[PDB]
Amino acid sequence: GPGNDPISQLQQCCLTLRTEGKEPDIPLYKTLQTVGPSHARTYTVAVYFKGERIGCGKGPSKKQAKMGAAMDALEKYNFPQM
Repeated sequence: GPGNDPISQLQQCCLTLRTEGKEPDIPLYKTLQTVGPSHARTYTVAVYFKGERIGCGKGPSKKQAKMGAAMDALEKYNFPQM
């Protein structure tokens, strides 16, 4: 349906967040923990930025999980400001 176009691609730039006057940082997305070992194995990942969660998702695979995590950040909007 949506095709092979994970939002992680766009969010990738956000992770670095290149901004003048902003302190340097290097965030990395990696499986946090697995659950449901009894039956189907699931992977849980959470992206952290500036010491705060920016996106988080879950799925039967990292590729699927990461996609959801990136999308979550997108929905929550990066660097929220009214």
